[PDB]
Amino acid sequence: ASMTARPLSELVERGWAAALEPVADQVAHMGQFLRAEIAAGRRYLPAGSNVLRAFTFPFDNVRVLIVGQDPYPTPGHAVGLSFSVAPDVRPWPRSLANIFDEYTADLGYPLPSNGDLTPWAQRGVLLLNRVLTVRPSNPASHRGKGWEAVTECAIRALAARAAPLVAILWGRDASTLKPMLAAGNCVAIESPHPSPLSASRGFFGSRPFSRANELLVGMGAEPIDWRLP
Ligand SMILES: O=c1[nH]cc(F)c(=O)[nH]1
Ligand SMILES: [Cl-]
Repeated sequence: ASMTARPLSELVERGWAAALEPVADQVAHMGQFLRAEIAAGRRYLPAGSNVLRAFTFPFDNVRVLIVGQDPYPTPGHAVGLSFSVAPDVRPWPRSLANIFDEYTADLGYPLPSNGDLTPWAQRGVLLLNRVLTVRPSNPASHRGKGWEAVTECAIRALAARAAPLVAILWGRDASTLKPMLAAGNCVAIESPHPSPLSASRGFFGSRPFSRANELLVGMGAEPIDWRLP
């Protein structure tokens, strides 16, 4: 359960545990960081058992990578899959409402029934953030505290697989992963982040879902079924 106390082989899916071996010590250090935050009287999100949740879906099955900045800052929202919320959450966070507006515009599907993105994760979409924890109410508060090396390692490992990869990089912090995607089996879509602060700079109209599927087909891979219930 605890990333200070237990190894990657217990915390994440088998392929991910091997993929993340270069950062095994760093993940334990992040567990120590979180312990120190609590000792100091600061909290973090998502819940400890969810921090590495994106790495519990199989590494070998990832076809598309979505990367945001850091988890939702409001207690009760972040679940360890970027942008997702529990199926009983309403209203939707503003960034997610914006994502879903673009989803309907791009794909023509009706608005989803809820904000649970687990179907995407179950269909080969990795829902990552550049940084995997945040202090409540304080976006970007864990920037530069050691998660970047972990998520860098994850992207490098995905990019090294003998497989096509499409990355969707939402926002500035996600965009720092672009250099690691240089190899010919990988292609990146970059746009402004879907938060209200930046969505009108190019997130709306970006059509990332249909573009990712055109890219997958062009590499000989199966497209994602993006349809949410
Ligand atoms: O960049 C992000 N913003 C909001 C989120 F919930 C998330 O996971 N990532
Ligand atoms: Cl706090």
